[PDB]
Amino acid sequence: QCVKLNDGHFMPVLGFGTYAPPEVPRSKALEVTKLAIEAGFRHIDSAHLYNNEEQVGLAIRSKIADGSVKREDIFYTSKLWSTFHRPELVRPALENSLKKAQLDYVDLYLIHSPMSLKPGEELSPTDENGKVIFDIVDLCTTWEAMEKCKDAGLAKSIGVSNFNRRQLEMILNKPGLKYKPVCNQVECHPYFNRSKLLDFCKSKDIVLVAYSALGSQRDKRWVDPNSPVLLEDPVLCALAKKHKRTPALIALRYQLQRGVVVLAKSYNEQRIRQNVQVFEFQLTAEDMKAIDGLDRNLHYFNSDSFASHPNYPY
Ligand SMILES: NC(=O)c1ccc[n+]([C@@H]2O[C@H](COP(=O)([O-])OP(=O)(O)OC[C@H]3O[C@@H](n4cnc5c(N)ncnc54)[C@H](OP(=O)(O)O)[C@@H]3O)[C@@H](O)[C@H]2O)c1
Ligand SMILES: COc1cccc(NC(=O)c2ccccc2OCc2c(C)noc2C)c1
Repeated sequence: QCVKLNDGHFMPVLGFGTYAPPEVPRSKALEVTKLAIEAGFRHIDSAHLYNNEEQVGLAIRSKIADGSVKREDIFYTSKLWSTFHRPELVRPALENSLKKAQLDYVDLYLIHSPMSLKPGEELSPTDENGKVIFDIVDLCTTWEAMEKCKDAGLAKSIGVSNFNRRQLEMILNKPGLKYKPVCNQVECHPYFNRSKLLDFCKSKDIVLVAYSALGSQRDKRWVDPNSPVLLEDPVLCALAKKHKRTPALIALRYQLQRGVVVLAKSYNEQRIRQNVQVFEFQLTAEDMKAIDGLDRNLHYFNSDSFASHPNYPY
């Protein structure tokens, strides 16, 4: 069950989110990625930021060795972190990711964020006052380096993440653009449904990939605890009983029926296996409008620190 991208490649519409907080041991990412493939996941979403690409790569490698899957069956995504936006840093960053995951190519390589940060191996460079150090980079030059990564065959497709309409247009209107972004991976859920950005992306044949589709991990570092818990929403819960499903399954099915590729993170075997049941049932057009009405313009990631960044997408 895939969507054809604007470069001709195919992307499975349900993806496994691999991020876990640093308090979760790295061995779990290896275990649960195997479980995800066992359950039927084929789209696997990782990033240099996540400090798990070696474990995710080991799991893919293990499921190829036991004959469960072939490399051609797995859609693996990595992401260029914001400290490597400068063009000369892009290809070595991808090559590092490939070496850690022990893969010859990624199916998808993304610009993780438009907010460039100070170049270096430090993921969160902070000044003497503990403030994240920004960098200024022409993201069109970053994209040019991404296009060369596709030409070199190190990435089958290239796309962006956390871009707004204006930043997307910056790429689409770039003189001599060779490859359009195949996708824009953004926070998207019934409380933040991105209908405006989704309509724009559809008009440009760019796939919207939804993260925090299940309402985020509510990490204490970025999520206000008083924010609403998505999966406790009464409309989601009432729809779950109607269909004899779970609120999470409603949230995932919501995205599939509106043309959105949806990610789902779980480090729990039974919830991993439950999430692939999204293909078993179907919401009515009335159910969809009911979920459409839940929009709160609530993004679970906030930071007034990044609000000052020139490229802050919100
Ligand atoms: N490009 C970006 O900037 C960006 C940002 C954030 C995330 N992402 C990616 O998107 C992926 C998912 O987003 P997310 O990290 O915010 O997590 P999420 O998909 O919104 O899931 C949130 C929580 O829901 C739980 N869950 C999973 N299945 C469930 C089910 N059937 N019933 C009840 N609860 C369930 C999970 O807890 P359990 O683990 O206990 O099951 C999970 O922690 C991430 O892993 C990451 O790959 C990308
Ligand atoms: C070095 O640390 C940085 C620097 C910048 C941004 C972040 N972002 C986050 O911590 C984060 C945490 C949880 C969910 C989503 C998150 O960010 C999504 C996002 C948006 C929107 N724009 O860029 C990104 C990335 C972390």
